[PDB]
Amino acid sequence: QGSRKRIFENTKQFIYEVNSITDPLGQSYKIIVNRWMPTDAVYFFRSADW
Amino acid sequence: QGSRKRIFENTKQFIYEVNSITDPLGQSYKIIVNRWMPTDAVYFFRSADW
Repeated sequence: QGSRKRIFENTKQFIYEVNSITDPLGQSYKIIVNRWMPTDAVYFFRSADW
Repeated sequence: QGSRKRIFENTKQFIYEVNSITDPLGQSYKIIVNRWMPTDAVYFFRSADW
């Protein structure tokens, strides 16, 4: 809970804390869950490369 | 106290921290207490579906 690398955020009208795991190298990874996933794997991507 | 998924917030003129339990799946649940409740149950809803 302390290793969070606070980088930035801008919503300006709600204190909405998003669940996002961090990386030691200085990366911010969002987390998404979908029932249509195969349940036997975990995927990473960029949301624009696909 | 660390599992809070900081998503967003916007009041812009007061640092008002709201009591809101979080969910591992990435959900934000507000908390409300009313004396007129039956005292023997706990309700969930969407505030628009009713």
